[PDB]
Amino acid sequence: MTTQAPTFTQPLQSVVVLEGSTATFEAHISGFPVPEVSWFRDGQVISTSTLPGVQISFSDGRAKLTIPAVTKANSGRYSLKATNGSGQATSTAELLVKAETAPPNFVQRLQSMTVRQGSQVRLQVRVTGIPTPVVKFYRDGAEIQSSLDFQISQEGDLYSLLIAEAYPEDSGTYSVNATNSVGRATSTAELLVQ
Repeated sequence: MTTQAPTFTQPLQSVVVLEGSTATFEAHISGFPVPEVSWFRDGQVISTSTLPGVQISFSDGRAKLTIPAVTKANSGRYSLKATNGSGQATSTAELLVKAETAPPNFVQRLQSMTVRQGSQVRLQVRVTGIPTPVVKFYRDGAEIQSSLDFQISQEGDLYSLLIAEAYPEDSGTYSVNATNSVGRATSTAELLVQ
């Protein structure tokens, strides 16, 4: 058939993607012989090293560039160049990444418990959210103060309140408050010591 310079039968479409979501640029390229295809970002070629995790493919005249977990550092101008003996074509689009947010959420909540005097007690919670939540523990509404008796500890999203030796004076309503720019969540439990 006829030799033909590269042409985009379907151009790249600019896209606004949510952080962490998958982003996909796709285009349909025609031409004969089949053109050589190459992707670029701000005037520089894209590859698995330039943009790790990037999946690039070109089959059945369909060129696709997929970024699994999109980051804010990926937005910008992306372009696709197609070339053969008859000429060269380029299609450029912009990637806009929208900041992701989630209110504080208790994956693991506080649980009420009744124990006998002198028992070692641990109250835990696991909290998630974006931005990272600020977590504080309360006993009957007053912020718990760290000591050998009451111990607040954190490891990632897991917060714990350890009462090494629980006595009747420690009974009460225990709660945890978690906040971030998009919301506030609270968890409450009853601790009873005989």
